[PDB]
Amino acid sequence: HNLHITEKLEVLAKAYSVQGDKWRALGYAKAINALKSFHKPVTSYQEACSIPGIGKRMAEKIIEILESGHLRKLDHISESVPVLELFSNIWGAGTKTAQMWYQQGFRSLEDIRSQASLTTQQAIGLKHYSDFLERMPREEATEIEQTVQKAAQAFNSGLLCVACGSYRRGKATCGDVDVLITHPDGRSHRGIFSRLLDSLRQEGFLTDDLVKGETKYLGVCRLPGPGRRHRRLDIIVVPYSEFACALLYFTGSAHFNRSMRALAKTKGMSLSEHALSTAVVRNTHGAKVGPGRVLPTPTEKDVFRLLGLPYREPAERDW
DNA sequence: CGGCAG
DNA sequence: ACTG
DNA sequence: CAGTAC
DNA sequence: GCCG
Ligand SMILES: Cc1cn([C@H]2C[C@H](O)[C@@H](COP(=O)(O)OP(=O)(O)OP(=O)(O)O)O2)c(=O)[nH]c1=O
Ligand SMILES: [Ca+2]
Ligand SMILES: [Ca+2]
Ligand code: NA
Ligand code: NA
Repeated sequence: HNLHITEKLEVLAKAYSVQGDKWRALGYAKAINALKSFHKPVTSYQEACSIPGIGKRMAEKIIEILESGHLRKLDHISESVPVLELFSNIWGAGTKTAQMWYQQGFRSLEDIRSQASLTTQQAIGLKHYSDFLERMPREEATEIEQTVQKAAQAFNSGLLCVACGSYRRGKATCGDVDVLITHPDGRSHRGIFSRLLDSLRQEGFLTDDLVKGETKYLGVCRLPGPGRRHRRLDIIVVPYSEFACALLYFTGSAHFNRSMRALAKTKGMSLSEHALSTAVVRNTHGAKVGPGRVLPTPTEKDVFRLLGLPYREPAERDW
């Protein structure tokens, strides 16, 4: 659509993200998306200024791209950015870890493997560096969800297991599998992890653990047989009282969740993976000094409704 | 000025 | 929400 | 807590 | 980076 611009802008956006300038990177991100929501190639500097999320600086840069044919700033990106991206693509390693590794002289994953002090999570991330960067076919994601469900419904047939994330949004490929487990009885979800995970371990399905919380588990799995890659797996067990808000959170997308939660804030409300709250007292820094009333949200439609929004099917949330 | 989801 |  | 991830 |  406007790929003549976005391509060059995405490079600068990633340059900012890996370097730790999150908000400026966030600004570039929102502009990139907007430039993807336009239908007519931007033709004037004031045409860009008309686009939401595009300002004078961004408008000017896009003007430079049209007449000049390229963005000059792209040529002053630090030489460190490719290395910082390489390092930050290790699961468990962020900008702060990547910059420190660079300051310490590390420039390759061979350096990291041989010299860097890695956390347990990071050592698992490095081991699966190539696999965690690969997406998977929807069909494989189905096999993985079913594998978790059968293991869960074996020790309690009432458990409800739902694959969320990009899968539920109907995407052709999934970066990783996101499973939401609950129980309609309101109490039978408690303490299932210990046995659910052990069942999944004894089979060989679960290969590594990254996070093991009371409510969330994040780890690595590999389906049986030949030609299989290691895949990232997220499991969240929640009380039935929050099933709707959790399903909405875990279905996403991430930018959809952030926009909704921002809307709730304007309307004096707060939306979380746990509940949609009202009468939310907030302070100067847009900060919640006091919580309010949990609003009844038995279904996803209730959240949309309580927020004054038309219901959006999961596939309509892929922002 | 300062938030940008929780 | 987790981790250390 | 800071860092990281979802 | 944008925007109220
Ligand atoms: C990463 C992220 C996810 N989420 C929510 C919405 C996501 O759909 C859900 C799962 O996270 P992800 O699995 O990271 O996102 P995704 O499944 O939609 O895309 P992908 O195919 O690459 O896996 O968690 C947030 O609310 N905020 C975030 O920053
Ligand atoms: Ca996912
Ligand atoms: Ca995930
Ligand atoms: Na990382
Ligand atoms: Na070295």
